[PDB]
Amino acid sequence: PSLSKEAALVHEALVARGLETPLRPPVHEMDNETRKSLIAGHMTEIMQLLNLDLADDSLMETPHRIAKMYVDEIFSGLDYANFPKITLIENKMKVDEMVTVRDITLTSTCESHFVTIDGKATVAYIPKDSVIGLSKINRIVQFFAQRPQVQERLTQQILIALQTLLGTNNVAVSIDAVHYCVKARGIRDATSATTTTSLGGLFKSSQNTRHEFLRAVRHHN
Amino acid sequence: PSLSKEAALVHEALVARGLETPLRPPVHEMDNETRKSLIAGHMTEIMQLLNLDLADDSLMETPHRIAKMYVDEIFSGLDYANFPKITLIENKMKVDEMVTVRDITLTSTCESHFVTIDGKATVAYIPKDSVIGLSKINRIVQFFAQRPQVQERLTQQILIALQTLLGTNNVAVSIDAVHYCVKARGIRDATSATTTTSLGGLFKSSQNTRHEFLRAVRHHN
Amino acid sequence: PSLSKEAALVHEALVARGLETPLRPPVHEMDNETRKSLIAGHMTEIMQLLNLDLADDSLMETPHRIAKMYVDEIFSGLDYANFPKITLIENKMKVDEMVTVRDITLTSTCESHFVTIDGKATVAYIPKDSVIGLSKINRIVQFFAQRPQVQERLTQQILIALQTLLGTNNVAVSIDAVHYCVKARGIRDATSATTTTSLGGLFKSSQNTRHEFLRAVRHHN
Amino acid sequence: PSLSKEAALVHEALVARGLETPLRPPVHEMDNETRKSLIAGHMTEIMQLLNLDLADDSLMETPHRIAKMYVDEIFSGLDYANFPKITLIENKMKVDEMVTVRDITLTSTCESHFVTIDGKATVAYIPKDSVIGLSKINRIVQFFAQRPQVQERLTQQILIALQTLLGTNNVAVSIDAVHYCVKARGIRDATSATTTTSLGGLFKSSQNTRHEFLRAVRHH
Amino acid sequence: PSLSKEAALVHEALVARGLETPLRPPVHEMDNETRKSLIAGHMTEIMQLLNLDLADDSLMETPHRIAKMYVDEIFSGLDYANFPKITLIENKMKVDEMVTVRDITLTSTCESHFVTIDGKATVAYIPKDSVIGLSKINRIVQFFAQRPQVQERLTQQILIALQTLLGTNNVAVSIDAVHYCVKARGIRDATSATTTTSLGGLFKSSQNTRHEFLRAVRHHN
Ligand SMILES: Nc1nc2c(ncn2[C@@H]2O[C@H](COP(=O)(O)OP(=O)(O)OP(=O)(O)O)[C@@H](O)[C@H]2O)c(=O)[nH]1
Ligand SMILES: Nc1nc2c(ncn2[C@@H]2O[C@H](COP(=O)(O)OP(=O)(O)OP(=O)(O)O)[C@@H](O)[C@H]2O)c(=O)[nH]1
Ligand SMILES: Nc1nc2c(ncn2[C@@H]2O[C@H](COP(=O)(O)OP(=O)(O)OP(=O)(O)O)[C@@H](O)[C@H]2O)c(=O)[nH]1
Ligand SMILES: Nc1nc2c(ncn2[C@@H]2O[C@H](COP(=O)(O)OP(=O)(O)OP(=O)(O)O)[C@@H](O)[C@H]2O)c(=O)[nH]1
Ligand SMILES: Nc1nc2c(ncn2[C@@H]2O[C@H](COP(=O)(O)OP(=O)(O)OP(=O)(O)O)[C@@H](O)[C@H]2O)c(=O)[nH]1
Repeated sequence: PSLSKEAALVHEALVARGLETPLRPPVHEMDNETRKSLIAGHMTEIMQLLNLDLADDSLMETPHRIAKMYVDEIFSGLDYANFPKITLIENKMKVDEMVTVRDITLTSTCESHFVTIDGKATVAYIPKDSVIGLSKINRIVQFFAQRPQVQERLTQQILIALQTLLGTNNVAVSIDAVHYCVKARGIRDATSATTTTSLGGLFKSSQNTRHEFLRAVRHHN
Repeated sequence: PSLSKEAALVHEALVARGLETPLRPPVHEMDNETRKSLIAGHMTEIMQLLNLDLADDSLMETPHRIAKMYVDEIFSGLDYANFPKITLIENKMKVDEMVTVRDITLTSTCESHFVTIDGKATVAYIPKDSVIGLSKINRIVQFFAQRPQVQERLTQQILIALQTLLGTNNVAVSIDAVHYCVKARGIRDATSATTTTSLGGLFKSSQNTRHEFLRAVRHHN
Repeated sequence: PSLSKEAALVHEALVARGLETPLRPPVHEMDNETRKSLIAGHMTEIMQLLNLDLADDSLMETPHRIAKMYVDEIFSGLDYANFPKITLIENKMKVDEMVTVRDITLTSTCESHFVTIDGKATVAYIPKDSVIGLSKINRIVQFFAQRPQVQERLTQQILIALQTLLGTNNVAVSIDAVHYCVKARGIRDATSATTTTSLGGLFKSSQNTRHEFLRAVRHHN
Repeated sequence: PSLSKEAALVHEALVARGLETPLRPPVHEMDNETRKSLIAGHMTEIMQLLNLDLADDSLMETPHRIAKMYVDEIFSGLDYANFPKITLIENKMKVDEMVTVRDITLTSTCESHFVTIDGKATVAYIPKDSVIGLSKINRIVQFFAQRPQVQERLTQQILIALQTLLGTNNVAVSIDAVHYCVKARGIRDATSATTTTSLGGLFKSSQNTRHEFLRAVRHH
Repeated sequence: PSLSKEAALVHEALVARGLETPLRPPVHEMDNETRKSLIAGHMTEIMQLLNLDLADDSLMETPHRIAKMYVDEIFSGLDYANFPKITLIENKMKVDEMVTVRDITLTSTCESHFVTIDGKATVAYIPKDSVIGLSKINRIVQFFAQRPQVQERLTQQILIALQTLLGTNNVAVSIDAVHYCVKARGIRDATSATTTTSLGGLFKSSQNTRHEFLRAVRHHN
């Protein structure tokens, strides 16, 4: 069993741009179940170096959990077998204005500290010959979010991907997020948020389409 | 009795653009009640295939209710007999400025999943010779909304129809909505909302008027 | 005694532009007492026609009240004897910028149904040689609001009237309202509202002045 | 001319533009206290003319209070002797951008009725050679605010005054107030609000500048 | 160990433009522990001049506290030894859009009164060749914040600092702050708040970019 068509096209598009999250050739396909078990073991070791009575009934299953989380959960975006099934319909309606999906739930991790990134994404595109099923947008945002990320790069990966799938450069992405690596640690700023945006096609070149999008960005409820 | 003048003008205009909901020739006028029974029955089979005790006094009816729902309420926009009675008045006031009606209660269904689309439409037009009855706008929005829809298309319909009835291309239609095929299902995003817009004449050609509309779009209470 | 210089020019200027309220020739001065009793006679008839019990000590005075409301209150704008005494001062301050009165309380009645129109109005003007008393801007708005109305014509009247008294076509009026003929019955839309605007002088010609005004709006219930 | 270099420069600058509150030459300097006793006396007459029991313990000291309020309080801005002390600091950091001060408490009185005008001001300027202390703006507003007023003029006085003190035209004033002569009286509009503004220099000419201020005006 | 490379460039950069906080070249040069004790000496004296009972088991440790606060806390920005360890990753993602960090906690003190300055800061920049770590921006802001400040000057320092550190003139800084030397005393304005902005590169020359920034400024939660 091997990958999908849309998946391939995207992946290549990001590679051709140096936007792919830093990875090393898989070499051999290590039995996934065996991958966790090894990691879980490593976690055990760290927790011990922290003097954590594993004999207890609560922390006992954590080493396992953390492994299952990294392997089959918050980093799934790393594997393209998880790329969402994409579907498009003929732009019969001749939609020549932008379609915007705002306040998309975006959950991620800052690759620097492996800590929570809680945010919101706002995506918009102007249909060329295809209108994409709304959910696919969300699904595409959450795919790239589930990986060790750098907001700036995440935003970018979302753009090129939508552009590749929709068949248009007229796509704009915008992520607004709270970094817990900045919040629950270090400088510990509890109020600040980070906003990153990637503007394609007209959203970049057209001064009209640009400010139409940015103006409708950053909403609450 | 056949139909209505406006209804026909509109149906035609939409067909001449390919904006009519993908319909098949009704062929023979099957008795309306005959359909609800058939559908009601089909629903019975469905529920039974879901192993549900139709014997129970509650589920017992449902097939009929779901039947009556499809045919008579949420899809009544499919039959132009339910087209709203259109009424105009000479623009003796010589209103050359735009008239806007916001936060219009739009209830709809996604043709992809036959699920609730909960939205709010904003409509604007610049009076040429006539001024439409305000509630009529609300009523047209709801007409096309009451069909298995696609927001991108729904917006287009509300524009064309309104342009036709008013006699001006200067009509703008914006729709903020929550999709439950995105929220209460699949990806299960609880916070996102889709926004589509369709601009006519000036609302498109004149950068001035265009934004005067877009700046006034999206409001709460 | 007859009327007032201002109420004259205003009414005159309104008929000239064909914006005045659709009134019939004068017929003959009917004693104000007479008209009220007369309307009550009809209200009594209408109530009996509804099967109410005017005997009831409560309803018993409604015919009399409704009459008083129509002639002495909610429609008193049809009578220019009610036109507010406009007072001004020389513009020795050389105020070449726009003055703005936002959120003016506007209570009106829709003529199509003789039902409550509840709104907020924003008025702005660039003082030429005279600076009008603030509350006057309020009264003038409420004068024309106490008439069976059409939001579109109402806005236009306010504009024309202020231009006449202020001596500048540089006035702007905007009205955001909820129509209970839309909300309380018929389509029964409980979330929508209508916004109408009339831009005069620079507020229309000067692209820059227009947005300064239009931008400063949206507040109410 | 009155009693201060800054105060004098301003008062002269406003008189030179017909913006000074309509005042009649003082002539002789009757004792301040002497006026309160006279005012109080007149009010006493009014309260009597209004069939009010001054004999009662409360309304008894009200004439004096009202008299006091007029002379030493709500109309304090009339006497430039009360002008705030202005202090600026050399613009060594060269701030070629606008500095904005918003939601500046403003309490005045309509000269039409002598009733509460409750507002909020927003001032912005572009430092030329000097930068002013922040509280000074707040103070300059409230100075011209403590006079029987007309919002449209109040805004004009604020603007000029500042321009002078800062030695620049690039100043901007925007007042957003509620007039109780319109709320607890007359048409009695409990919701309305008046927003006057006075743009100068670049806030008047330069389209870009002009709107940078207006977009950031009106804030809760 | 002298300072830090970036700490030095920045310092030098700030002295070149006369944006350094007015400081002297020590004359008598002494120990840090000695400095706190002398200040605490004076605080004790002031507190006695205020007839405060230093005997009270409470007020006793106050001079010593105020001493440690001025030397190791609220003014720690005066010593470049405290500068934040900056780190940048090569902008391989080629991010050519403005990354924005909003509502950054800013705790400062007014040099005119030694009273608290409570505000929020918004920083944005266009990544040229390198992408800085987010928290760092927060840090750079707070570094210049802990000094007897002038909001105007503080804004400029964050700007230059960031420009020099990121090696780009495309940086915009805006600070919204409440000065208790305005609020808690003197004129006592309980509602006012000063806003300052500093625009570099495209944020100044490019009107297009200049408004993208100024629009996404001043946010709540
Ligand atoms: N463009 C558009 N797409 C819509 C609309 N309503 C539902 N959709 C999308 O149509 C798609 C259903 O496509 P399928 O190929 O059957 O996939 P699916 O498993 O049903 O989709 P999800 O589970 O929702 O991702 C989804 O992407 C829905 O979100 C609508 O108004 N406009
Ligand atoms: N541009 C960017 N920076 C990020 C992102 N996630 C974390 N960072 C920054 O990367 C930096 C971590 O750099 P290091 O050199 O390891 O220093 P550190 O001790 O972690 O620094 P602090 O977090 O400030 O305590 C910090 O400045 C984080 O705020 C991200 O998505 N984008
Ligand atoms: N332009 C302006 N008008 C003001 C200002 N303050 C009070 N006014 C107006 O002065 C008028 C009072 O005029 P009068 O002739 O005494 O009549 P009135 O009985 O007070 O009328 P109403 O105020 O409408 O009740 C009103 O229109 C007030 O709103 C102000 O600062 N500017
Ligand atoms: N343009 C405008 N229309 C108004 C205004 N007030 C009421 N109307 C509209 O005038 C119409 C009354 O027209 P009719 O042909 O009698 O229809 P109706 O059955 O009474 O109205 P609905 O039940 O709402 O469809 C409605 O569409 C009202 O909403 C108003 O100020 N401006
Ligand atoms: N421009 C600026 N002024 C500031 C800042 N912080 C405090 N100030 C002002 O500096 C001034 C102190 O000037 P002084 O001449 O000593 O007056 P003062 O009696 O101490 O101050 P007030 O009692 O408030 O009038 C005040 O206007 C403060 O509000 C700041 O960051 N920028």
